[PDB]
Amino acid sequence: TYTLVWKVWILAVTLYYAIRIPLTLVFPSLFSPLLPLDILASLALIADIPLDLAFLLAPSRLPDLLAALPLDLLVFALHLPSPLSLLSLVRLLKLISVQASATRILSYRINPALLRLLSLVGFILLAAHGIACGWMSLQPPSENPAGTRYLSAFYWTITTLTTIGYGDITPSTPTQTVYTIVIELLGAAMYGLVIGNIASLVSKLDAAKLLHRERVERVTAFLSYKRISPELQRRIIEYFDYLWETRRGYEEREVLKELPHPLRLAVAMEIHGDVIEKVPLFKGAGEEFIRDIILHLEPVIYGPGEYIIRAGEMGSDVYFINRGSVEVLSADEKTRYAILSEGQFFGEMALILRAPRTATVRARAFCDLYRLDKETFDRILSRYPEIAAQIQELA
Amino acid sequence: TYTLVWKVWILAVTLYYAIRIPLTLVFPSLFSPLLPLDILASLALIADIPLDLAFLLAPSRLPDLLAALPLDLLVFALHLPSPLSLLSLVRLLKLISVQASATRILSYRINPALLRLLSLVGFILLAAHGIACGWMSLQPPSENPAGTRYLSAFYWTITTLTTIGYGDITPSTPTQTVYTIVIELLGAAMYGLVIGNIASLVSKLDAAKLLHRERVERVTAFLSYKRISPELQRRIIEYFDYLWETRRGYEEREVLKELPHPLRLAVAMEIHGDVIEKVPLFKGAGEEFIRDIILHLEPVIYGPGEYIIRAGEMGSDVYFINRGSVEVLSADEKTRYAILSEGQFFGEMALILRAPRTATVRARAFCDLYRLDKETFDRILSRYPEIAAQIQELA
Amino acid sequence: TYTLVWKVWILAVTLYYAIRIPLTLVFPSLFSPLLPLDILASLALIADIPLDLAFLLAPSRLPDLLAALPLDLLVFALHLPSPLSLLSLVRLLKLISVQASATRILSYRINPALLRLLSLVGFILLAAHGIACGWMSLQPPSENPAGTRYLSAFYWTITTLTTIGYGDITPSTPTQTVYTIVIELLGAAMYGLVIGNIASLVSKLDAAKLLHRERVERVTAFLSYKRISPELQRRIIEYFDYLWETRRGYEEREVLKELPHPLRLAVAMEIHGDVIEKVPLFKGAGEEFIRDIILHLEPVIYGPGEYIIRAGEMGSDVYFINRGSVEVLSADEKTRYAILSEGQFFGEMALILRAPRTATVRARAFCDLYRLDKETFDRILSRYPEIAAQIQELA
Amino acid sequence: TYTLVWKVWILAVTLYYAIRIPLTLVFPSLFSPLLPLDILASLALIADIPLDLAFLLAPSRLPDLLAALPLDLLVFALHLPSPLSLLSLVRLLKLISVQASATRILSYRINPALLRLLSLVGFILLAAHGIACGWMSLQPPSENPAGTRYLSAFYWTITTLTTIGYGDITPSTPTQTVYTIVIELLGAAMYGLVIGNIASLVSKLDAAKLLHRERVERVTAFLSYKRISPELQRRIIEYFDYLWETRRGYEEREVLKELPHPLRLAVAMEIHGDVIEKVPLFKGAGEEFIRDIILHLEPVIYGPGEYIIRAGEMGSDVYFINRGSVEVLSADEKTRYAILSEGQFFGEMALILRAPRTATVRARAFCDLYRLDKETFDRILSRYPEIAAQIQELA
Ligand SMILES: Nc1ncnc2c1ncn2[C@@H]1O[C@@H]2COP(=O)(O)O[C@H]2[C@H]1O
Ligand SMILES: Nc1ncnc2c1ncn2[C@@H]1O[C@@H]2COP(=O)(O)O[C@H]2[C@H]1O
Ligand SMILES: Nc1ncnc2c1ncn2[C@@H]1O[C@@H]2COP(=O)(O)O[C@H]2[C@H]1O
Ligand SMILES: Nc1ncnc2c1ncn2[C@@H]1O[C@@H]2COP(=O)(O)O[C@H]2[C@H]1O
Repeated sequence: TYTLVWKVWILAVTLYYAIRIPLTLVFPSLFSPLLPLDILASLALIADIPLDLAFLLAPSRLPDLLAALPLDLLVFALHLPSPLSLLSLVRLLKLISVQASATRILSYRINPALLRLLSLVGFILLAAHGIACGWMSLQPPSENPAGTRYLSAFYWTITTLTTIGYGDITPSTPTQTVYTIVIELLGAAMYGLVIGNIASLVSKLDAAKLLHRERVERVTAFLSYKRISPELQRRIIEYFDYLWETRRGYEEREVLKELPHPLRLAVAMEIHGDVIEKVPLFKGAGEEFIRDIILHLEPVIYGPGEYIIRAGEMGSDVYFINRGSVEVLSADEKTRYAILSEGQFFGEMALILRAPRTATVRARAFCDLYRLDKETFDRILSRYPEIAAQIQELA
Repeated sequence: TYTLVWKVWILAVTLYYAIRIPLTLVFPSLFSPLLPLDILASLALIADIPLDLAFLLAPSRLPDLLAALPLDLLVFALHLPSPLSLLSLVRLLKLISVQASATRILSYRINPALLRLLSLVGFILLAAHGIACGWMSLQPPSENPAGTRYLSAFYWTITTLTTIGYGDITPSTPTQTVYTIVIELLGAAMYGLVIGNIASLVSKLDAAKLLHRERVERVTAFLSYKRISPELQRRIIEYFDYLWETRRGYEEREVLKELPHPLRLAVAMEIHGDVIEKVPLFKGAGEEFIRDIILHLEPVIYGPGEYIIRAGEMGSDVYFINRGSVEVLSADEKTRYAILSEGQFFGEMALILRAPRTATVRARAFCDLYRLDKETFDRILSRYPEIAAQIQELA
Repeated sequence: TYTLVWKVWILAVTLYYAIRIPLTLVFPSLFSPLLPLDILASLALIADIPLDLAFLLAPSRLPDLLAALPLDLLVFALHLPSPLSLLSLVRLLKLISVQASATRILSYRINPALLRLLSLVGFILLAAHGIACGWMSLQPPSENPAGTRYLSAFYWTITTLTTIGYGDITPSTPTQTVYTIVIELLGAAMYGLVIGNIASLVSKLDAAKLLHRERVERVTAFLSYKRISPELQRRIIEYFDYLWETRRGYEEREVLKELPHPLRLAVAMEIHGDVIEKVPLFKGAGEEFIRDIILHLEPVIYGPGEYIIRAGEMGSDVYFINRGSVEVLSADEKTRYAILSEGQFFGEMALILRAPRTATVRARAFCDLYRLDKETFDRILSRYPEIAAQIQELA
Repeated sequence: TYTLVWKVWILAVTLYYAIRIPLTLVFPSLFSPLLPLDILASLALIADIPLDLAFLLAPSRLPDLLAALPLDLLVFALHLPSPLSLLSLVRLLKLISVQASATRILSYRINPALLRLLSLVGFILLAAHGIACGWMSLQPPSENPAGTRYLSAFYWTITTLTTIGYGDITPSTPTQTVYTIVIELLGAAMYGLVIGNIASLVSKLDAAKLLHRERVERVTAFLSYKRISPELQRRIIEYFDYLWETRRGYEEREVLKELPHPLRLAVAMEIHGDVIEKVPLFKGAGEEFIRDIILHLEPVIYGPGEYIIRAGEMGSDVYFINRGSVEVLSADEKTRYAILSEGQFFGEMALILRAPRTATVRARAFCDLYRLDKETFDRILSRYPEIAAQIQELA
């Protein structure tokens, strides 16, 4: 964590130069009662490229050593004229490296479209400070206090970069006019960048909700063209509502394919944990049979009142309840045998042989259950002859 | 619905404080002939966190009880000085909860990109009121009527937040200059948010139309490279036109997979309702045979004049007409036997055996019909031996 | 086409009212030497809801009959005061219907994102005219000419709706201040709409190019991680370049699935037209064999210098050249047997039996050829016993 | 490269006319000491449509010959009045062709969304020059120097097109007011275009990162609903972190399908180069067996500590290590037999027969290995009987 606390320190130094240099270029009466601080900052900025190396002349390393040799403490100490001392701003090249560090250490828990906006706003304010100092530099010599004429310059630059333009402070000289033109263009560019960043950030703020909305609209639009009843359309709408309320509309089978096989098996083993550990025919088997079965359970959701099994039909599947309730009724739907809930299973008689069903099965709410076929079971039983022999015994 | 009519009430109270507090901070002559109303609002705002609980110190519950204890009726009653009475605006924190409620009760029948825009516009106007009151507060003491100087302040704040900047009202004091700078930045930020929200809302307004347009452009671009006739390109274009006119370009097979199996079966059973309930060989069968067949019918669209069956060839399919018309012609296309329309079927002789066809079949318009193979029929007939035996009898 | 020439007429009438009404409300000296025109327009606007019916009280029909009864010719003829004659602008509701017509008759050959922008710009200019008339109405009575004070009003409204705000024309009265505030908000909203529409239009202007660029970047990014030679990366890059130059990067197999089966068969029959009509073993067969084969040819592209067939190996495929050239070399690549070009084929000996190859085959440029397997050929030959018998004879 | 150096020359000529023509229309005292240059430019611009032809009256060729005949050197030489000499700007139509060339020669190594922005900025500055000259033309006759009144005009046009509007330079005449209105509209349009282009460019700057972020958020959102342990969620998160760090989240199987078969085979042969060239049972085989095997190896990633093979189970696969390390332990995980690293393989005994495993295999870090089944091996061995016979010998 020492790296983190030293990066904050070098940031606090490059934002010390980024506020002191342009403001010293305008007021030379400074730089005397801040020399103990700029010596310290120069030391703490020159003894940082070794440490970075312990982690030359490269396309992404030139700023770090260009912003480290003391161009300052020389132009201010020797009192160089105006055109040649303006290279004292080479220390601000360190800001590039600072940004390049902050865009890769903090980019784990922050939206990449918001960190860019925060960096842009910080750069805009830090450039507005320099623009205010520049505007204040090329003004007629006056006797006003330093803070009043800094306030006027900052007011002018803020009213120019936001494209408001009150007009109470205007150029009065060719040089001021050229400066105003160039920084009018700069302000337009910066405001355009801000608007574009905000538009990008807002445009991608509700993705799952809009995807679910449009895939419901598409289904309803196609479904009305085929002239299907209002009742069944209402059932479909309420199913989509339940899907959005529970799992935000994500499809289980397309979600559980971005995982590699061992993680997918671990997830499946923690989901279908206890359910298959109590099935009367799978007992006596090893862990490889169970692990083979668990990967072939297929999910399906049944709404309220829907039929799962009809009494009399052949049937070949077996169902495991996960997150719902189920009722068992006779062939006439008049006598209720029992009620099954999470963790239990029904239909285990179909795997043994293809005898017709013996009772009717009705969903009481949204069931969210898993099912296993018979051909899949036969294929994955043809490899474990001892188990298949035992099943033949029970048959 | 009582919850809905009480949420509107608490909204009408938090927009009563949001208009009365900043305007009372400027004009102290108020708060005497509005005390019966603010007592009532304070009661109706303190007796709302129990009811919310009947539905503490949580990250999303702190505003509700911070905006409920009467910081008002104390600063105004005891006449606290300017810097310390400004915490009377804690009641405006209730606006967060109000927004958080309106974004989850009304988010069922409203585009999520439009509710955010409406909330943003409401917040912008409600903040412009407060900014106008703030600007009017730090002005020199004058004798003008209260409404004229409220009109001037509102005019200034509206001409600043829209980034127009006429310039007839400008700062004339350091404090006014600092206030103007900060709210120039606020106005730029708000206008950027508005533009970004509008851009996001507009960018996603024609999705199906643009998707259809680009998937037609891609087909034509690829299709010209292979040097294919203008006639067949015109046929493809008119097919895509018909598809867009009828079902907005949605593909039937990719649409009918977002449904679970029972809903998909219900949809198919209501689509292919009567058609298979009159087929001469499927009669005598149960409901499971029909329900098995219905899930294996495959859609296909035939344009005008196209050939569906050629006289003499082997053939193995059977076709059910859904939304079109069909004509039956002899081997020489000279004598018209009959005309079939919606609900009827042809080609049933191919399922029994592989004898060559007996007549030619021509589409009269866009047919939009369903078809069943023979290998699929054989696979799904190998499980119902009684039916297969009867088919063997008819063969 | 008479409908098209009459819709233009009703557009020219609703843009006659949309320019005459607000300008007459300000200058009452008009409406005398334009009565023969507004009578004609009223007739041509009342005798248009029957014709629309030949193509009441509906949610999308109320404007058509609200904008048809003569509220005009009554307020101007009886000289109604200012607050009550302002309902003369009900005729501008016809603009909604006009827009609703122009958005569905011209929406076939125009980008839907550009028609909306053109409509928005037209509405903005037509509203700016009315705003200028409104501003000119509530001004002090002056003696200036009508065109000079219309020019000043139009200048003010254009400098307000574009958010420029020069400030040389400003309010000077409470009513003018309220008007200015409301239309400052209107101008901000309109400029936001314009910017959002332009952003949407520009954001979707190069789709295929960006898709190809990103799918090349993804391939190269993954391909460098596996540490694969610069030569083969250059070959992949030049293959993608050739694909983009010829068919804009579109994949043949994913393109040729948006067509229904008869159109897909027609496309395939026009592509592989002559090639299979000269193959020595397929001769003597009917049209159904050819039509069955044509649907199972699979495309593949070979770059320059690549090997297609190695002398000595078993091999099972047959290749048809479509858009390239091929050379045939001996086992030592020293003696060049022959050169094949578009329309010819090689490898036909593999279908008869699985004898080893007899010569080497090299691509001379990007070949763009089609291939047929052997198992597919065997499956689709097992249904036509006469042909399979003849092949057995040649074997 | 001569074409490249001549296109730069014609660009430097069309940006010579684009700066000289409007500035000469205002100051007639020019055009005498620049005739040797405009004669040269006219020659170098008329002798460029033959060379373009060596690479008429076409929809995309009309500018090239409209901007080549000397409308200049005639209006300036004969001193034509103001309304008729304004067609001297036909030479600026050459800018269209120049842009149309620069958008297709430099569009290989530049983002298409950035070249458009650079072209737009260049056009905006070049139009601002002309707008400044136009504004300076219709001003009262003054005695000021030419550069001061060019500076004022450029200042006015820049403060108008950026929508700032200081207001210190304003119209003072009907013609100036009309000019100001039209170019206020132009400036609003240009600023809207700039903002839209910037928004489009920024909106698509982090695609892979956002895709990875959202596909991790979807997995975690679905994964919490099933109530799965924090440990396994942490394992999934760290797996996704490793995937992003190594290959930017790209899936190997969906990446390696955009290549044609020969390039895919070349890539696979360079990846699995040495590994299969040392396998004890595959030795003695030819190149076609290896080339057949290499296309059926399937990738899989194992995290640290995960189990790859359990001692005692049947097993049927064989694994090749690519970019990781593996340890071999006994049945009790107490004695470490050996350590395998990149280039080696384990599990080769399962292909010979289905005997149970003999040792446990544990990942030490993220392994990134390839695996081969047994049924696939059996299918692709049933075609090479000599190899299958040798395997039967070793079995
Ligand atoms: N009395 C009962 N209590 C609970 N479940 C039952 C009862 N009778 C039948 N079932 C279940 O209902 C199923 C319907 O027929 P199956 O042959 O699929 O197997 C049956 C059992 O799983
Ligand atoms: N006279 C007829 N009227 C209606 N349909 C017919 C007639 N003759 C043949 N068909 C249908 O046309 C089909 C063409 O040959 P099939 O063997 O497919 O079965 C035939 C019947 O379905
Ligand atoms: N002399 C030749 N001229 C043209 N093509 C040939 C010649 N010899 C062989 N081929 C083709 O090259 C193929 C290579 O071996 P096949 O058995 O696939 O069948 C061969 C023919 O199609
Ligand atoms: N002593 C050993 N050193 C290295 N690898 C081994 C050793 N013993 C077994 N293995 C490998 O571990 C595998 C586990 O059982 P298999 O039958 O798959 O084949 C085995 C060999 O590939």
